[PDB]
Amino acid sequence: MKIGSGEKLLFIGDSITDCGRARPEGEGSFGALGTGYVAYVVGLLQAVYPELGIRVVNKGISGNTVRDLKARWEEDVIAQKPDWVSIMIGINDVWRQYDLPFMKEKHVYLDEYEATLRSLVLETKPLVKGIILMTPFYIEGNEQDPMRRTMDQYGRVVKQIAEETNSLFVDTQAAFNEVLKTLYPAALAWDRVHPSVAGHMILARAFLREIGFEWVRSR
Amino acid sequence: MKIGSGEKLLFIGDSITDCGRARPEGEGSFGALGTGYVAYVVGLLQAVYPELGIRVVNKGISGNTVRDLKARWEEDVIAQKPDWVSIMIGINDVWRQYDLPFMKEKHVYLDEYEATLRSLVLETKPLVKGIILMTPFYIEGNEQDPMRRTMDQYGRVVKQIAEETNSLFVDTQAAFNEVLKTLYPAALAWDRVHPSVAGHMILARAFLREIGFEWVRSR
Amino acid sequence: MKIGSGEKLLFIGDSITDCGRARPEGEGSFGALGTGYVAYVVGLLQAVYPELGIRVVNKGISGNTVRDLKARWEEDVIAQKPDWVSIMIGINDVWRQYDLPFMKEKHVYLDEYEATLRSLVLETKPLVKGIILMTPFYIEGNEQDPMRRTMDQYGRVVKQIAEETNSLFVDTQAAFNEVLKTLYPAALAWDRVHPSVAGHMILARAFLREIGFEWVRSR
Amino acid sequence: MKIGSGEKLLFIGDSITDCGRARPEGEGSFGALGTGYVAYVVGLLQAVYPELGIRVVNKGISGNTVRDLKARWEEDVIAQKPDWVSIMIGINDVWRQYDLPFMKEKHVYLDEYEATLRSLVLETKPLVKGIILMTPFYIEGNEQDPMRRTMDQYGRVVKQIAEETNSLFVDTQAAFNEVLKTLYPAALAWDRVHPSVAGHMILARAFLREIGFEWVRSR
Amino acid sequence: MKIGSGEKLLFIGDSITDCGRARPEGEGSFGALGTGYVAYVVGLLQAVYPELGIRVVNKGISGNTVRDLKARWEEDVIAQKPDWVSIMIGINDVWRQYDLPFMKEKHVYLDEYEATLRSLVLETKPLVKGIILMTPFYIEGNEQDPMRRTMDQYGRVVKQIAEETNSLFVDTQAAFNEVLKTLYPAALAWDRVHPSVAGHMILARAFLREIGFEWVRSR
Amino acid sequence: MKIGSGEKLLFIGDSITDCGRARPEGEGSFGALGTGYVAYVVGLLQAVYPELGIRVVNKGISGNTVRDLKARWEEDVIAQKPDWVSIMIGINDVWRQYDLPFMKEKHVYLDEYEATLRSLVLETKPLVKGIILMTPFYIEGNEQDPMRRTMDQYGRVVKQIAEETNSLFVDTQAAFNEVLKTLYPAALAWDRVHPSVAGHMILARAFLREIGFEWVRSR
Amino acid sequence: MKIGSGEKLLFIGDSITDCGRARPEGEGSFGALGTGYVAYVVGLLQAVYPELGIRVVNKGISGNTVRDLKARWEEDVIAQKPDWVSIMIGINDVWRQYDLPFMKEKHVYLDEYEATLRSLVLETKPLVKGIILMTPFYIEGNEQDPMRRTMDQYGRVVKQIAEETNSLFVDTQAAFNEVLKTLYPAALAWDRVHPSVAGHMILARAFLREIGFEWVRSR
Amino acid sequence: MKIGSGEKLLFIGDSITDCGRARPEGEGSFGALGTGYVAYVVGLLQAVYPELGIRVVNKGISGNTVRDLKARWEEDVIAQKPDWVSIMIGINDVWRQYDLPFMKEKHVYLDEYEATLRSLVLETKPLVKGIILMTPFYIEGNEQDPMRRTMDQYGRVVKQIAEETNSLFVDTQAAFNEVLKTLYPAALAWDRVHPSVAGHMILARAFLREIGFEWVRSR
Ligand SMILES: [Cl-]
Ligand SMILES: [Cl-]
Ligand SMILES: [Cl-]
Ligand SMILES: [Cl-]
Ligand SMILES: [Cl-]
Ligand SMILES: [Cl-]
Ligand SMILES: [Cl-]
Ligand SMILES: [Cl-]
Repeated sequence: MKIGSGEKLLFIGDSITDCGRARPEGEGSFGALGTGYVAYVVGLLQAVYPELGIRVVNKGISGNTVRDLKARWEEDVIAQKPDWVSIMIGINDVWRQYDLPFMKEKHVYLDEYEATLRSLVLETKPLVKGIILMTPFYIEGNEQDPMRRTMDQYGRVVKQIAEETNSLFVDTQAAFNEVLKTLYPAALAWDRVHPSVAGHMILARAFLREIGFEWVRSR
Repeated sequence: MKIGSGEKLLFIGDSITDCGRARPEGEGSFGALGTGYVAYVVGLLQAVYPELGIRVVNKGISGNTVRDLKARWEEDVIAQKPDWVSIMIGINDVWRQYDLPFMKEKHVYLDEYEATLRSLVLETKPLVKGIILMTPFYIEGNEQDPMRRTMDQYGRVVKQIAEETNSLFVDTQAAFNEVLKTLYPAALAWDRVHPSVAGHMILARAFLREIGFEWVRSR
Repeated sequence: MKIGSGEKLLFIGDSITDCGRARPEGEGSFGALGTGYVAYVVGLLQAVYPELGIRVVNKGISGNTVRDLKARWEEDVIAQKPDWVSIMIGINDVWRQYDLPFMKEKHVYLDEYEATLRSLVLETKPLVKGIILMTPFYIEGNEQDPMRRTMDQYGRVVKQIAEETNSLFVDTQAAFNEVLKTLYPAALAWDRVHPSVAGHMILARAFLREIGFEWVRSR
Repeated sequence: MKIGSGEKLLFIGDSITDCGRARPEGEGSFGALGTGYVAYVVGLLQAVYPELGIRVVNKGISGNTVRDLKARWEEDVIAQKPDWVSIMIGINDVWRQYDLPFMKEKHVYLDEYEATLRSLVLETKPLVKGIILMTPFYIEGNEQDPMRRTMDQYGRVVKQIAEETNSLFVDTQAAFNEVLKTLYPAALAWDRVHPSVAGHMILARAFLREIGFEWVRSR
Repeated sequence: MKIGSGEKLLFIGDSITDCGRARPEGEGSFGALGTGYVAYVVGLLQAVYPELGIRVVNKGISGNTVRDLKARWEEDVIAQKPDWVSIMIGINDVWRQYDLPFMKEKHVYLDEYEATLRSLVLETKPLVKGIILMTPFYIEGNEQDPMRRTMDQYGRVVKQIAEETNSLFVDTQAAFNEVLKTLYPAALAWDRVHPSVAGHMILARAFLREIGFEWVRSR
Repeated sequence: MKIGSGEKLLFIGDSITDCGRARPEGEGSFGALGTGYVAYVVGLLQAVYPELGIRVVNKGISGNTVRDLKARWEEDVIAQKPDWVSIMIGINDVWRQYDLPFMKEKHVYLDEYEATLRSLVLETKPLVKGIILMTPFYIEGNEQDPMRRTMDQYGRVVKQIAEETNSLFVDTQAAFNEVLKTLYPAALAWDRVHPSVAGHMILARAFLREIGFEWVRSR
Repeated sequence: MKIGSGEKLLFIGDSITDCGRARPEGEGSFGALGTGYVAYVVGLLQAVYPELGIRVVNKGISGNTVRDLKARWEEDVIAQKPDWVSIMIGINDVWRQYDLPFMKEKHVYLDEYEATLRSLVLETKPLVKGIILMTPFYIEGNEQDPMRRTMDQYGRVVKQIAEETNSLFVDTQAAFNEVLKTLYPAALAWDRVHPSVAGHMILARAFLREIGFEWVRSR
Repeated sequence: MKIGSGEKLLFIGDSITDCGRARPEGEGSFGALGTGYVAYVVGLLQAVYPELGIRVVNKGISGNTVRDLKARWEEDVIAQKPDWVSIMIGINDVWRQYDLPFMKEKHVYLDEYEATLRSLVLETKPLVKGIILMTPFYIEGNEQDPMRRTMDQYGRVVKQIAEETNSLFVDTQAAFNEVLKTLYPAALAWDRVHPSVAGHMILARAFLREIGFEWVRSR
């Protein structure tokens, strides 16, 4: 388990992270963590590592792109003095390109995305114990669907950033891909973005695996 | 204009047809028709053929399959004594196979679909002046997406039944396919089924074209 | 089609334009365009010209007279940098004269109306590709009903402004008049102002015809 | 004062009478009578004839025609054992012919209107001390407006039935016509049917005058 | 009729005047005048004197004493430039003495009341055509009930002010007293302050009589 | 303490007893007992006699008279198999004579009151361990107020029936009368019937005193 | 994995199982399963065994005891034709003995509990492929707390019945006891029964472990 | 009775004091005192000492620790100029240690608690007639339950402060302890903090006894 006793783990991202979390504080009461993968992660950590005494904060905001994250980074991340920061961003940066293809100011293209995300990591890295970069995802098994194809390009950039910055790394797309060998997307998410409890468990598990969670500790 | 003065036109279907229509009556107002294509068709007919004196009823019910239509046909169609019946059914029949793949009782497979729809059309036809068969659709440009592929099969059934029974026929898939040469699905419907006003205009326009509507009457 | 690819079309007016649109932005999501003629226009343009990539904004505000429009013109119109502006105003300027005949500060008489509307056109004209002036209307077939008689005087002023300024022009009254040869007003609007979907389609069609929309493009 | 101590006065009609009255009872309160002319009549009687000891019941139902009155007459009128019955019906009977001109089953044409109203009055008359027949009305000063013209025809029927049956008669059209020499309809009712407090006072005053109310009792 | 054509009549007072009126403006739409005597007065004036074109504003605020009135007089009365001001205040000034006998800062005793009310009249008198002073009331027929006894002392002060300042004068208590020879208070108001429609008609009539309203004009 | 361990105490009455109790059961909770004297009695018994193990049921219904109690007695009292039944009824029986003086069917006059209450007590008495008869009350210090005078007559009936049947008796009028030596009614209840927490403590304390409650148990 | 492809797994119980599940069906969605352990179990199975094709139904009802389960067993369990039935009942059976100690009819004592649960298991067993018996629990680390002590007795009954009937068995008390070595009860559940997401993960994990779930499948 | 005529008694504390009281004023209307022990105290004082004319204010705020009290002391206590101040605080200062054991900034440990509470007393003492210190409590009969054990340490500090400062003193824990010889905590409070009406009566009684209230005055 990478996360140590007494440390503060902060999650940030878009609606997939937000899931109705309490604003502004996003802390403690799970009511306050929202009803998706962040809350599930905290639950499982408490169920299996109750003694670790990890504090968790949810700074997800529905609708955000990486440009939105940069705009609130000082208040929502730096000022919180986390020990660990998890970032999952990109879904909207890409989705807007396809659902509002003519409101271009809503779009964040790949070059801007990469540099902005790198800038967040590099600002934050000296201040924390570690960073976990989760790729964005699209719940769609056809690699050639235009939105899946674009999402994968953003995900590959995330992976590159994580390698270069020695951040931990969660390929959320690869985790969905496995399940999409059996299920059609709609079984997980009508809209291919916002999933059922099962999708949130896919995410929570993928995150927990990357931080060295054991389902039954040998320890 | 295939529909004539004084005739009663009854639309039945699933949520695409329902669109919040007044239950049980589906008639009577400044709003009883709901807020999608049926209302738009009735609006445009009134704007361009005010003298036609058409009565229009909306018997759409969200979530229905053709099995659900059969269960209420006597009360919701036959007992209304319509002159024209428009049917658009199959979206759910198919979609449940994909979004709830293990709840097999919710699925209406092709055999049940063909047999039921065929039987309703045969029974109804000698009781009315005319039938309009609209295909189901899925807002997805890739013909080999599994749900689009199945939906196209169901649409072939509708087409065959309309041909055999001399009904009017609206290929709603073809109408969406034309727009999908330009737009990604999410620009019309995040879930690929319930679209924006634009999608309901696509539907309304495909319906009107089939019944011989003229945008500016040529006389 | 007068409107070009990539251009921004902004609608302003009173409740007939507003129809519950999102405030302040009035953009994109049709939810955001409201539920009347503006949304129908966008829908039909997307259904038939999806490739044009036109951005549409709804700045209608329920209750406004032309005096109200002038008061918000800088923020709601100029600052939006539209390429095309459609104005439909006058209904309230006149209605107040008849429903609150003794709260005279609510009234905008014809001389003030004309000069204010001219002032909006003349301010805006050098900044845009084009202006569309839609007359106000009253859904009442008797030319001698006092409110219809006054409305027609305002409409004639609109027409004069449009001629003088080389703006496009939509005679909404003439469009209702045609339909009122068959329907009594109440069939369209109990209050003779706020109409059913059909009235909104009357308006949307009248607008679309003036901008060279084709229902089936030969192009 | 035609109404005497201890008598029970029952009002029946459509929304003009209903005005949000308590269902099913229409009696019993600080509010059971609704918020329009019936409450005003009861208020003024209590203010000026507190000793009369009148019980007053409001059996108005929004949307009713005389066909609807017939269907509930036994339960809502006869079974209440009233002493005086006031009827004001016909607005909807007529209005549906104009606002829903093609839904012919909602219309109550003159033959059905005369026959039904006549029959209810004849049946009721020997069971009660007295009947007040109020005409329907339409708040429209132009006698050749088609709906005003029809409404005046229906009012002639009421007048004839009251004359023949020796009932009291209130010409509510004439009461509005006097005010309409000064005010445009919209100043009293946008929809020409459901008026302001002022319209309900016009109605209440026309009712009171007919039953011999004195504003300052002359004794 | 004391009130002239085109003039502005403003009502101020406590809840009996407020009756849910629109804040802040209190004007025009009766919805905006509230649902009690002020609205009834306007209704009757419109029903019987529609040509007078009187503008009416309701500045009642629930809970107010005369001390509260003085605190808002500049904004709510002076700045409105009325031609006629009606004041009805005192109920709370007295009621607080009896319902919250130990929260003495809520009480306005008679000496303070008299001088404050005189101060309002004297400030206003040079600015208006006329002032109407309505006494407070208590719906209680026993002159020796402590609250009735106190209310009558306030009412006698009002009468004295009106005489001295040549204001019009409405003895609301005397009007209730007449009706209380027949009805027990509860029939009009459970709480002896807030009455039914009938109480509001008692008030509206009493006011109208003092301004020379005729129920049927001989004129 | 007249009530003994393991006994079931059932309270019945009108709104004074109901106080928002859970329907139909009136038992079972942190709130099923409502928010007035019944809850207070149960609270104080638990605070001071926790070991008594009393089950307490609240069958109060707002608006009831003794005629209403008779209609539900079998289901709400007898079928509950209580050990002790507390009755407080008569407020409405009387009040309707004053607040709705002309709706005579809502009144329960003394003959009907005495006969009904007597009969319920006689029928119930051999089925239970004991009965507590609480008088109705009216929060009004003037014995010659007409409603107070009648209410005192009804209370004499209760007292007589309790004496004759060897029931316990609580004179709730006398309890209020003591406080009314100091407080005007409105300080306890604007409407002289539904009081503050203080009034419900007056009631609870009068009930407890009768059943032999000690505030500090003397043993 | 004890549960096999295509099988239907039905959970029944009290609020711990219910967690806001859809009534009556408890199946069908993105939410019909409620928001606690049953949803989490279904989520994790789908995330890790997507190919298993399990149908899962939630027949939990808040407030139930085993007596309540018996009353609905035929309709809610037997008629659903499940393959696997999971039961978690006893919390209320016990808790009512402590929170409503004098309402003895709400209690289900050990004799009734053992006999009823035994009978449901015996009846169900030959109709299904398998049964999972989960113990009730109380989130309280002190074995001599009276309610914890009783709850442990009830859990011994469940354990004995599962042993005798060859059912699977989940000791939910033991799962909580492990966490309670570190956390005070209130950190998981203020009321010691309805826990946080963490408590529902404790439950879900204890269920999964018993059915042979692997967090990372070893194949 | 320690409290004198005309004096102001102010209560402050956490939710147990707040109980939904009106913010900010917390005065008079009991609605305004909330629905627990503060309101019950006022009720009983009014029922038994109506002539004392005591003014009572409720400044409880749900969630507060003593640190929160100090932060609002000037505005909520000093500025109110009370004659008597009752303080009950400590529950949250302790509870947070056990329900959010890793959000340590929420915790107020005993040393800080003692000094802060002393500081409030010492600031206030010269300004008031008297201070009543109520211990915090935990409804849990096992002295060795960790939270009960801690609460008792805070309570012993309160007692020490009260002795040293000659404040009145209410041992709320001792009052619950007596009742807990019979009832399991859940019968009073599922969460062991927020109790039923009975718990609030335990508190109200304990307070009243310390101020010399007599249930039947000999006086
Ligand atoms: Cl989002
Ligand atoms: Cl659907
Ligand atoms: Cl408008
Ligand atoms: Cl109506
Ligand atoms: Cl008031
Ligand atoms: Cl009641
Ligand atoms: Cl439960
Ligand atoms: Cl609290």
